[PDB]
Parts: sequence; structure tokens; C-alpha cells
Amino acid sequence: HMELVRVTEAGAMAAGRWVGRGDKEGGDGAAVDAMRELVNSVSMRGVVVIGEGEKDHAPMLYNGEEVGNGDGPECDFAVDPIDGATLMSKGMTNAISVLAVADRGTMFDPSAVFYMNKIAVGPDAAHVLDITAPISENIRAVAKVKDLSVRDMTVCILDRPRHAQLIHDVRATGARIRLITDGDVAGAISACRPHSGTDLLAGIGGTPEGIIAAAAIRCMGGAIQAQLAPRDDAERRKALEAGYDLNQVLTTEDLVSGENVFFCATGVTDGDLLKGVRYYPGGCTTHSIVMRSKSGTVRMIEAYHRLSKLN
Amino acid sequence: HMELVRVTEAGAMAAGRWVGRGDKEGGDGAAVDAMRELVNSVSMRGVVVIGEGEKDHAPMLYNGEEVGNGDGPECDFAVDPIDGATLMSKGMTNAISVLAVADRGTMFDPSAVFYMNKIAVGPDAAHVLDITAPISENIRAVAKVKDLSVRDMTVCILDRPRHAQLIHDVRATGARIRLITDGDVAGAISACRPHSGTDLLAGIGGTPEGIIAAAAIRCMGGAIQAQLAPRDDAERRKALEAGYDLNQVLTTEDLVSGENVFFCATGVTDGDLLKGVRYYPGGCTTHSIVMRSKSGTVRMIEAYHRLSKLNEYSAIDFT
Amino acid sequence: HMELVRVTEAGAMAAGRWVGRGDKEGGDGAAVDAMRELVNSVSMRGVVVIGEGEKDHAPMLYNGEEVGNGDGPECDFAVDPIDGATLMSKGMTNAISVLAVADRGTMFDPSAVFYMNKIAVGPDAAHVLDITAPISENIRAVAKVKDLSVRDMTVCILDRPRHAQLIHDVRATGARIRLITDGDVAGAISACRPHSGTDLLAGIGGTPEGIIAAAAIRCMGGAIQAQLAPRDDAERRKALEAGYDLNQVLTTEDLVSGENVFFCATGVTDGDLLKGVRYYPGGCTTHSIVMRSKSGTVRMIEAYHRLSKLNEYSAIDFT
Amino acid sequence: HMELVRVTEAGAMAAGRWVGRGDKEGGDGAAVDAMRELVNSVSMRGVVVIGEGEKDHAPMLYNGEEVGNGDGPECDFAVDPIDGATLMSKGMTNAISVLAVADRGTMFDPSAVFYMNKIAVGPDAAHVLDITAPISENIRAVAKVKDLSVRDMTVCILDRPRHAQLIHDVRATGARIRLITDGDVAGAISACRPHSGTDLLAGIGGTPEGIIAAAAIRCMGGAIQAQLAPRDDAERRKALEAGYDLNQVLTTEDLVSGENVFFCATGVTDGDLLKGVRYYPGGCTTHSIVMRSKSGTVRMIEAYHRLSKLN
Ligand SMILES: O=P(O)(O)OC[C@H]1O[C@](O)(CO)[C@@H](O)[C@@H]1O
Ligand SMILES: O=P(O)(O)OC[C@H]1O[C@](O)(CO)[C@@H](O)[C@@H]1O
Ligand SMILES: O=P(O)(O)OC[C@H]1O[C@](O)(CO)[C@@H](O)[C@@H]1O
Ligand SMILES: O=P(O)(O)OC[C@H]1O[C@](O)(CO)[C@@H](O)[C@@H]1O
Ligand SMILES: [Mg+2]
Ligand SMILES: [Mg+2]
Ligand SMILES: [Mg+2]
Ligand SMILES: [Mg+2]
Ligand SMILES: [Mg+2]
Ligand SMILES: [Mg+2]
Repeated sequence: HMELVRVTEAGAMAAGRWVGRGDKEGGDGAAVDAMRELVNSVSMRGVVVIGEGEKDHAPMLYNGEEVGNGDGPECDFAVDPIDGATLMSKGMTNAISVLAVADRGTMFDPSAVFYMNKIAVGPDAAHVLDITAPISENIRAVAKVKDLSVRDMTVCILDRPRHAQLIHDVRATGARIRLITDGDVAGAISACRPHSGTDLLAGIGGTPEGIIAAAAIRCMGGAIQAQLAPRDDAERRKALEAGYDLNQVLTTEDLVSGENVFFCATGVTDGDLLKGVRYYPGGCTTHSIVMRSKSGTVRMIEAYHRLSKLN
Repeated sequence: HMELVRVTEAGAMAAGRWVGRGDKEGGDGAAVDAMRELVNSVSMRGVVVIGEGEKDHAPMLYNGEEVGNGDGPECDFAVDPIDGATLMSKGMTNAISVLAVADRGTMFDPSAVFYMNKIAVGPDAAHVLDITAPISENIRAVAKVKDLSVRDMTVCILDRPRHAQLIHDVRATGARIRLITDGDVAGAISACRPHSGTDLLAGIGGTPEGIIAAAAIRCMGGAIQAQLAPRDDAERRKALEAGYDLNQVLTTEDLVSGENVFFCATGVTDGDLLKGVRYYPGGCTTHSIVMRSKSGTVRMIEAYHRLSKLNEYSAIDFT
Repeated sequence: HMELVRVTEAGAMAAGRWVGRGDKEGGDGAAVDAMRELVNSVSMRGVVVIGEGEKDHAPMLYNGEEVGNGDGPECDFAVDPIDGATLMSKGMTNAISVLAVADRGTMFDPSAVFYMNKIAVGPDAAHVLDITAPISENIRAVAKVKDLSVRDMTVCILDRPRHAQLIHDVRATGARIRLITDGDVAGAISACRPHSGTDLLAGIGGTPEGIIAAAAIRCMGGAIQAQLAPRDDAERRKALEAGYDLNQVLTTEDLVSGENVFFCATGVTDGDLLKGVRYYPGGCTTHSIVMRSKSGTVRMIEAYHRLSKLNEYSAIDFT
Repeated sequence: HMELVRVTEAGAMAAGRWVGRGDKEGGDGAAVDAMRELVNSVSMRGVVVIGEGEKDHAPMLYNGEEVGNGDGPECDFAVDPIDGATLMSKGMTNAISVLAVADRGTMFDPSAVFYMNKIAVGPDAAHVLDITAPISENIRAVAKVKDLSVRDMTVCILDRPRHAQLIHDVRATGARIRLITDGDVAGAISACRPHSGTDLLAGIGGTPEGIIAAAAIRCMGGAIQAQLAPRDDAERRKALEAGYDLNQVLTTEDLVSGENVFFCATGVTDGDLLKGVRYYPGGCTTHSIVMRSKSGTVRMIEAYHRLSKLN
């Protein structure tokens, strides 16, 4: 199962050639393409539940597309070739290539509501989370558990007009903020890894990114909590007549409930978790993380690829 | 004089409490204050040549202020408490706290003109620059002298409307661009250090920032070329009235001329060279670089600061 | 087939509990057992070509034993549970757990003779070796082809009475020696990897160890040359009776000939390549290398093993 | 005061040229020589209390030799150009170049007894140490504090016939052992640093090395305890009529009692704390640690020295 790392390795190597060239679609589509090629060489029966979208506007890794050898139990397949293609195109930090796999039918439905509100923290402080409490009370309880003062805390938040109130409320408590322009899968995993410089992720981001992060959290530990975030009353009603209680707090296991979860990622640009891909004459080096829920084993994998063998 | 790193460590630690708090002046002010206190306890006599500004719009580290306990040969002093207070106040990457020292009277005057066109590269390509040439020609010349493909080169550039043509021209060359929103001292240093991922810095930034980057380039090797870049005709005459040859190409040694040059910097937020201030139960870590032109020795310094108490908190691991 | 790294991780973790406990056979036995269990759950069909020994003096991983769940193309299997049980049992540096796999019938027979004279180097100097020449000549040839000074070269050598002349000759050359007390699979790999600090391995060690080192060198690049080294006339005829040309120079591909070669290793104690097993409240870390000749891809793998429970212990940081 | 790192940098660079050349005295004396040259360029008034020995058999850094500029308060100077010159000469790991400085008269007398029995552990478990208890009880109490099982513990012990009983007793408890052929300054500092792989140092080693280690422990935290270890009844009587209670447990502050302690070290060969010196065409890189008791600041310093500037 470790062999699934070659999928994000291939995605990151493809996107790595487009880093800093200012073409979002070029790099994104090249990563999609390398990953779809490599996943269909892998001994698995998978169905894309999270990918590039519906087949009418996404030719590759559309929702429902079957992937893999064809061998093995059919399972849920979530893929994010680049978590924030703009970071890749501008040469910014913390762009990652991501993939998760769970038991079929155990990944929360990514299409119910576009956005969800999120909070995430690592294993030491996971027990104190309450996304219905004000962010200030989450910060103080998390800080006390970590033996930090509140002014030592660092909260990762997407830089968005919608987060003006949240940003104001975090600042009022005294904690530092790490504003990111994109990439709250990376932000969420960083909140849960030790000595990353990020102690907490908060705010609204993509529902599919919330499920991908939960897959990671299932394997490495920590918690994410979420609540669906209808944009308008239309999506609010669509959600209610799909069956959802909007007072409902989703825990990690509500987003990904399988017993067999797999997650891996490979760095595209340098981030606070993974170094970006580096190209050399002889080849190139990728930096990846790989993890499984059943063992709880976490692997850091640095790979030196030899494409050719020069004079 | 490794002790001067404590100036940037103090400035970074002070600014660390303001990261992401959306108050650029609070953070600068905190950094300014901490650096001034620490600099007046070191055994240098210095005059602030590059600082906050002039005696009236800047209450601390103003141009001309004396710094240091009192003893030592009088020397030129340059400090940038945060290179890009906005990276600090939003919690974005590559904010650093910067200090440079050089022999007295050896630093280019930073009030000549506000802005300066720049191009900087590391030692491998240091004799190949021509800032009067178009960027395409510079990229090609630097690529060939490093036996690299143009499509493999990365240019660091400030993301500004004034750089629409420069950015287009780098891209049409086939080179890559790392777009920064602020911080071309850090970008200049990143270009000059060998295995950084950045081959080149180009574009118009602040004149004081250009001179500080020159001090670092003096110690670590490489070159920067620059020209003054007046913003309108009033400034062009303001400069010309002062005797400036607005066609002169300024080199590294034009900006900082002495043979005793010192540079150090400390990470405020995480960057491509220095990690930012990291907080722990017992204290914090800072990540600094210290450089000296006389010897050419470069030092990467990682420090744990106990805030405070002698083993009442667990031990912390580094790097 | 990255899954095979779990074989050496299991062997290292088992041996980890015996480090410094002064019981070489307990540690080997623990490692042997753990590797056999884990290897029989992977999807290979293999025959043990290099293992503990013959069916009667070795109860587990004996020569000829079949391994793997049952499916897969039959292939050659080499395992060294600890390369130097004595480094393990005293808690000294550079103990590793080793596995190699190659196409069936492609591994040199390890019972031909117990010992083998060896010299190994990385890809830069791979065509310059001559094991029939004196070491002085080899050191000089390797130095020149890497544009290095002889006085800068480092030779890894087993500390043995039988190596008094070899050691003297390296020293008189002006080269350096890293003296190891055991472990010339690790020494061979250290010589072959580029920026390791070791330029060369030389001397007589075990024949099975030479073949395992060849499998790694097949994947990562470089060369080993060897000759069989009988310990007395009885063994010389024992070899010669078997059809061995005791004057043949064996190369890398003589020892391991297939085109599908796999090698992986895991640190038991801390070494110049792999960290040893490290223990934590929630579990342990292992440090492995995995290599494949077909693609030439080299993987450094750091793993945290939860022993056990899902977030009941603090998070651990790596590398 | 950080400028004192250049003394161990110079010692390690000098010894670094002799690494792996099989000449103990060559490398040792070259390190002594580089360090004595560089210390006399430093603004300090110092007197060698720990060095190469008495002046009749040690020309440089003998006991009582005055070192430094001559400027500043006179202080205690302890130096160990290489902690185990055999490691340097054979190309073995964990050879370090070491220097400590304290207030004059505050370093315990290195010449009273040749050997002392030692135990050392880091800041988290320092409070449980009792060198008069059996080693097994120290191991279990240290393990419990660290939240480790006893089989997770690793004890550093000098490989010596005198330690046969200790080695047997540690093995009987179930803990692992890291046997070192030389260098229990390095062993002691490693026991006190986190994530070094060593959790405890135990056994008898040189009294001067015990005082140098205590200097380090004064700055970084942890504890060392010691008891003098007379070889014979002669040294036992010499110690008694010098005034020493041999039932006395020496704590860290009994070995180095100043309020102003400084300690630094530079790696000679690669160790579990510091990388060894690496030589390049342009120059060389040293790896050092520097620490002060009054602030408790610990610095890791990687230096890239440019001796020349080639074609
Ligand atoms: O850009 P939006 O619409 O605010 O949505 C945020 C989402 O976009 C991304 O930044 C990139 O697609 C995700 O990481 C994040 O969840
Ligand atoms: O922000 P401006 O006015 O375009 O000028 C750029 C200057 O500002 C900074 O980004 C920070 O003040 C400097 O690094 C740079 O020299
Ligand atoms: O110990 P001997 O008999 O000299 O042979 C050396 C062999 O022993 C080992 O050191 C460990 O058994 C091997 O690495 C090496 O091949
Ligand atoms: O070699 P001995 O006499 O047992 O003494 C041990 C001492 O020798 C050293 O290994 C090197 O001088 C010290 O680290 C240690 O304290
Ligand atoms: Mg995304
Ligand atoms: Mg600035
Ligand atoms: Mg560079
Ligand atoms: Mg062996
Ligand atoms: Mg090598
Ligand atoms: Mg010593």
C-alpha cells in the first residue's frame, strides 16, 4: 500500500515543472494527468469521490470515475493534484499534492454543501475541541493543554473577507495568526503535526478539503470538527431536504468513517511539512508523507529518482 | 563580532509577538525598541546611517542617532527592524530582522532617492551582470555562465504594477518567477546564496534595502548592480540638484565600500533561509545568519532562549 | 516493491530490544524470527540463497528455505538479520538489518569459500578498480579520477590482524582510514554513496556480505571487485574441487547478475547512513533505505511505529 | 562571549586534519596548539585549571598557565582539546573539542582523585537522581518520569573491565546499553540532550571530564552526581587528609559553583550531537554548541570558513 506514494510523487513531479511559470491550468492539468496515469497502474479498485469535479467539466478524475488495476476491494478515492494551484504558479510556499483512500461509501459526501467551517488541532489537545464555542475559548483551552501562553499560540486561517470577524476575534485574544492565501489541507495537517509552527486551524474552507484532511487525521491523530456552511438560503434548503441537521457537529470519523484509511502527500513547493521537488541533471528528489489508520504508522519518504544517466 | 546577532534576535523576538496581529507599526515599534536597547549595550560606536528615517518622522533609530555604549571605532550602522512589516502583520513567510555594520562614512546615502533599480546574483555569475541591458539578456548571460538551462532559472521579483513588463519579459524568456509581496533584502540574499532555489533578483525596490543587501553581498560573495529610480520629475531634479549622476551604474562596493563589513539577520516568520521565531513551553527558538567580509566566514546560528527558569521545563530539540 | 522495507524494519525493531545486552544470539534470533514472519506475508515466492546457514546448523532462514506467501515469480532471496551481531550486543555504531532480492538463480553461491577479498567504490571511480593491484595504486587511481588529493581519501577497513599490511599501505599512501570492528556491508554502501565521507572499502570480509553489498551496488551505482580468499590449503582444494577459478576477478554482476535487483536496510544502532531504532512514549522510529536496480530510484524512509493506541500519546517529530 | 566558540572551532579544525591517520599525539598536539594560539587572542584573564596536565610534562595548557588577552576578570579555564584522542585517530564517532569557563576558584579541584563515579540525566528527570541507590532504581525512576518502559531506556557506559558489575546490573534490569570506548564528556552531554538516543550516563570516568560536563549541565539543565573513586588506599588516604568526605555526593553545583559559567564544544568526528568538521576546496564547515548559565541560552552554530578563494 505504500506504493500509492508514487501517485503524489508523479503529481508533484509534473506540477514541479510548472512551478513559477504563472500558468495555473498548465501545472494543475499536468498534475492531474500524471496522477491519473499512475493510479491506473496500481493494484486497486477505486471510484473517485473527490477530484476535479463532475465529468461534464472534468475529463480526468471526475466524480465516479473508476481508477486502478481493477484488482482488490472497491474503495473510495479522494485526490487533490494541487491543494491551491495559485501557490504553484506564483512560486509560493506550502503547495502539496494529495491523495486519500478509504472503504467504499465511508467518505462524507463532498457535494452536499460547498463550504464547511473547520477547526483542527493535534493529538495532545484534540480532546478539548468544541467548534460551537467561541474561537477564544478554543484557543485558551488548547493553549493550556499545550502548556503555552495564549500569546505563544499560532492560528492558521485562510485570508478571506469572510474571515474578517474570525480574524478580529483571534487577534483580540492575543494569539498570533498565520494567514494563508490557499491550501487548508496543508494548513490542517500542519496544525496537527508537532513543531510545525502552527497550533490550530480555524475557519471556513472547501468541504472536499475538509474530508481529505480528516483522512489524514484518521491516520496520524488529532481532531478536526466541522459544520456545513451554506452560502445562501437555496443551498441551506437543499441541504435540509437532503437530510442534514445543520446543528450537527461533524467529528473526524463523520467525515471519513472507514476502518482502512490511507493518506499520502508530496511537496510541490517548499512548505512547513515537506520540501518541494528539486530537479538535478541526473534526476530529481521528492519529499512525501504516507500514513495508514489501521497501524497508525507514519512514514516520511525522500525519493531520489534517476530518469537518465548522463555523460 | 558575533555578539551583534543578539540585536536581530532581540528584534525578531519582539516582533514575534505581533505576527499576524494586523498592526504593522506596533510590530515595527516593538522591534525598533528592542534592537535599540540591545545595540546600546554592545561595544561599538556607531552612527545610524540607515534607520527608521529622519529625526522628526522617526522617534527611534533616526538618521544620525548615535548607538552603542560609547567605545569602539566609530562606524556606519544600518538596521531594518523588519524587512516588510506587512509580512509580519499578516503572518506571511520570509519576514526577517536585519542589521549591517561597516567602516564610518562607507555607506551610500539612502536619502538620495527613494527607489533603486536592482539586479543581484551569486558569485558564480558576479561579473556577467548589466543592469542597463534588458532582463532577458541578463537571464541568458547568467544561465550560460552557470551551464544551466534558461528554463531552469528562477527570478525573485516584487509583485507590483510597476513590474508588469519585467515579469512578462522573464516569463517570455522561459525562466521561472518567485513572486514576493514584500522583502527584497531577503530576496537579494536568497539569489546570492548558492543552493537556494533562487538564481536572480531583479526590479525596483527601496534604496535603503538595496544598500543593506549590498552589505550582505559584500560578505557572502556575488554582486548587485543598481541605478537610482526617481518617481517623478520633481524627485529627478531633487536628485540631480544634489550632484547625482542618474546614469551611473552603482556596484556592490559603491553602495558599501569599507573592508570591515558585518551583516546579520534573524527570522521573524518562516522563510526560505531562516525559520521564524518558534514558541515552546519554556521559551523560544530563533534562527539567524551572521557574516563578515574580512574573513568571509558565514555562520548559521540557532538559539533557544529560556523565558525563563533553570530546568523547570522539558528539553527542546532543534533544526 | 517498497513493502519489503517492513522486513528490515521488523528485523531492526526486534533487534532493538537487545542492543547492548551482550547476547549476540538472542538479538540475531529475535531479528531472524521477526523477518521470517514478515517475509512470509509479502507477495513474493523466494528461496533463501543467503541466510543463517545450512539446514542443520540454522533452524530459521536456512539455505534453500522457501519464503513468501506463495505467489509471485520465484526469485533469489538474501537476508542478513544484523550485519555484525557484536555491534548490536555491545550497543556500538553502524549495525544494520539487510535484505536483498534478485531474479532466481542470479546470486553467486555463498558457500564456495568463507572469505573474499574486496574493494568497492562509488560510480565516479567505478571503472578504475583493480583488486590485483596493491591498495596504494588503487587509492591513487581513485583519487585522480575524482580530482581529489590522496591525503583527502578515506578507506573503510575492518580492524583485523590479517589487515596489518593493508592498513600500513593505506597510511603510507597518505590516505585516511575509518577503522570498523564489524560490518562491511554498511562499509561497502558507505564507500559507494557519493557524499558519505568514505571513498573506498578494502579488505577481506565474508563472502555472503560481499554478495549482499553487490546487490546494493547494483541498484545505487558504483562497483565492487572481489576474489575468493581460502583460509588454508584444505579450503583451497575444497574450492578448487568445485570448479572455482581462484584467480578470477569477480565483478558486481558476477556476484548478482539479474536485472531486477532489490535492496533495503534499516538502522539497528546509529550509523553514518541510518539512525538506529529510537524509542518514545508512544512507540519508536526506524530509519531505512530502499533501492531498485530497474529504476535506479533510492528511497530514504523514516517511520514512526505506534506501539500502540490512536492519539493517547503526544506527537513525535522526525529526522 | 560567544567568541569563545572560535577556540573549539580552531581545535576541531586542527584535529580534523589528523582524523583517521592513526596518530593520537599528532592530532591531539595539533589541537592543543591551535586552541592555545586562539585563546590568547581572546579578551579574557584566565588560568588553566583543567588541561593537558602539570607543566613538567605539558608545555601548553598546563595547570596554572595564564591565558587570554589579559583584559577582564580572572576566571577558571577548563579545556579538553579532544575528549578521547583515539576516536580521532581511528576515524570513530563522537570525538569533540571542548572548553568551559567559570568564576575563578569555582571549579572543583581536578587533582584530588583521578576517577569519580558518575550519573547524569537531562532536565526532565534530574530530580530523581540518587547515585547512592542501585543503578536499577535510578533506571526505573528515570524511565517512569520520561514515560518510557525500562526496556526503552538506553544507558551510556564506558567499556571498561571496571564496569563489569555495572554492565551486568544494567542488563539485568532490561535496559539497553550504549558502550563507548572513550569520551564521557560527550556521553554526559548526550544523556542530557533530548532526542539524542541516550537517556542516562553511568559509571566511573575521569574527574576532570566530570567537571567539564558539570559546566555544560550548569548551562543547559539536567543533573550530574558524582563521588570520588580512589584507585588504591594511598589515593584514598591522600583524599581523606586533603579534607574530603568520601560519603559525600557531589551535585552539579559542587563541581562548578560559579554564577557565570560558559561552555562550548565543536565536533571533530560525527557524533550524536555535532557533525564532524568537513573540508571542501573553498574551505570547511564546523558544527558547534555554545551555552551560558546566566541566561540559559543554548546556541547551535554551523560555521562556513573561507580560508582561500580559488580559480
Ligand atoms: O478559495 P475559496 O473559495 O475561499 O475556498 C478555499 C479553498 O480553496 C483552496 O485554497 C484551494 O482550492 C482550498 O485549500 C480551500 O479549502
Ligand atoms: O513597497 P514598495 O513601495 O513597492 O517598495 C519595495 C520595498 O518595500 C519592502 O518590500 C518592505 O518595505 C522592501 O523589501 C522593498 O525594498
Ligand atoms: O569477523 P571476520 O571473521 O573477520 O569477517 C568479517 C565479516 O564479519 C562481519 O563483520 C559481521 O559478521 C561482516 O560484516 C564481515 O563480512
Ligand atoms: O580511559 P580511562 O582511564 O578508563 O578513563 C576514562 C576517561 O578517558 C576518556 O575516555 C578520554 O581521556 C574520558 O572521556 C574518560 O573520562
Ligand atoms: Mg484543494
Ligand atoms: Mg524593509
Ligand atoms: Mg541563490
Ligand atoms: Mg553480517
Ligand atoms: Mg562514498
Ligand atoms: Mg577527555
